[PDB]
Amino acid sequence: STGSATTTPIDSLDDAYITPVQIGTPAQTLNLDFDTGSSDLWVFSSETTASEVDGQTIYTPSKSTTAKLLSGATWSISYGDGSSSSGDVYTDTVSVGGLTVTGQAVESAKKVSSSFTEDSTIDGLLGLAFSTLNTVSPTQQKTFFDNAKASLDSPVFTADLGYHAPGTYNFGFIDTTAYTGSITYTAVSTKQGFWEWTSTGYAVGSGTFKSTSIDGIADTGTTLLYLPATVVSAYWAQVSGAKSSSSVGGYVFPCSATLPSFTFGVGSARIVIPGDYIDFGPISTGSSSCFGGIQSSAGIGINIFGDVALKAAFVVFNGATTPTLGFASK
Repeated sequence: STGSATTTPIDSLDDAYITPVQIGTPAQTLNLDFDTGSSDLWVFSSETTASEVDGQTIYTPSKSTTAKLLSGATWSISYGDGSSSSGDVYTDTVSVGGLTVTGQAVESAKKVSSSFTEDSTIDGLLGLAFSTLNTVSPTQQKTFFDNAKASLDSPVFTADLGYHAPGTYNFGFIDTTAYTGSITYTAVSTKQGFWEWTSTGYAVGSGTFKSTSIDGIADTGTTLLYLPATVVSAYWAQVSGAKSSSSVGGYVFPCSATLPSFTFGVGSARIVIPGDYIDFGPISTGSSSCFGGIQSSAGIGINIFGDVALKAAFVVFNGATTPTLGFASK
């Protein structure tokens, strides 16, 4: 089997991408944030505290003839941005882009943190990291991909995120028309539960490539590119007037600037992030200070190849017995 679904930016900045997901019978379609940095499929629901729902579409398990309470199971998750959610668990039929999994754990939120409530466009998350990170207790549950894998034509999914435009998540096949050149594959460590890999270096604009190992994670659920402070300083030094602002929370730059590209290495291959992808717009409405899309990871503990990086590439998440990642230009 295969599946293919379009993923759509939630706003004009590509802050996140939503993909329609069918849950239950008859189908209830929710728009979920596919997140290769986490491993829970959780949704706003009829159980979510009413004051914490503000415009999201909810899953109502009592209206699904295939829903079953997973007795005794609870979940609770905290994300790297400080947001969180928790609740109970149903199993139900879940379909993405024509690919159907029966008995998928659907984690129904009883509580969500304010950042979720305040984002009416995201109805939940669909985790695509390794199932070892799933938070369901006392019986850990498998991700959608883990449940689907054995049925897929090939045990892979691909992320093809658009810049200010829709893109595609495919399951079970590699669309050879969706990228240019060849796909360069690179080793993955699953020891932290992430799609963790090592970039071979970077360049700023037309500058020389610096060969240096940068360990990080491929994370579709993170907006920006978070890299070591040395790398980030080297990038922003090429933008007149750019500076790190403690009050804003990162590097800002004059909105009048033209940003240089940023290149990262994948083995001997190179992925070029155009400068425009690094512009996240005014820090507040009407400001002439703009927020940068490359930020320091120093306070995180891990480097994160988020959407800024991934949307410059066609990315293969190869879930074979020994997982690997592939990157191609497009």
